[PDB]
Amino acid sequence: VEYVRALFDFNGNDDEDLPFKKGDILKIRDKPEEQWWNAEDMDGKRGMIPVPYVEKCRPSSASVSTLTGGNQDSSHPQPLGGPEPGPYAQPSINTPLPNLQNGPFYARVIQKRVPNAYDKTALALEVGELVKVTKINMSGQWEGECNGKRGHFPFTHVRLLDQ
Repeated sequence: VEYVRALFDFNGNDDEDLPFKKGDILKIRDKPEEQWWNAEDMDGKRGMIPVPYVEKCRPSSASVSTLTGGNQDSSHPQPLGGPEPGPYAQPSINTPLPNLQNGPFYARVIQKRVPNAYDKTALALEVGELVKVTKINMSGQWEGECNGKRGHFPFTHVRLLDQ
C-alpha cells in the first residue's frame, strides 16, 4: 500500500532522485504520477523513484519471487553483419539507450516479433503497442517491461510518448 520495496536496484544520482540498492524500504510521501513516486530514504532523504523498480508491499498470491534467480546476462545478437552501431539516418538521437533512459515512461514499439519470456526473456509485443522499459544496465542491450512480460530489445524500434 504505502511503503514499497525496491528489489530492482536504482542507484540513481541527483537531488530529485532516491538511489537505493538492497531491498530498501522507502516510505511514500507524494505520488504526483503513477509511473513515478516521491519516496523517502530510511535516513530522511526525499527523492523520486521509478515505481516499476518496486513491488508495492502487498501480499496475495503464492511465490513472491518475481524473478529471484533470472538471467542478468543479456541475449546474444541475432543479426549477422553488424548492420550499424545505431539507428538509420536519424537527424535526432533516438539511439538505443542514451543513459538511464527518461523512463520508466511509455515507449511505442513499432518493430518487434513474437518471443517468449523463455526464448531469451524477450518480452512479447506488436508494432503499434507500447512497453514501459524499466531495467537499464548497459547502453545497448537492456531489459524492459510491458504487462509484466519483461525481456530485452533495442530502442531502435520505439517512439517514446509524451509521458
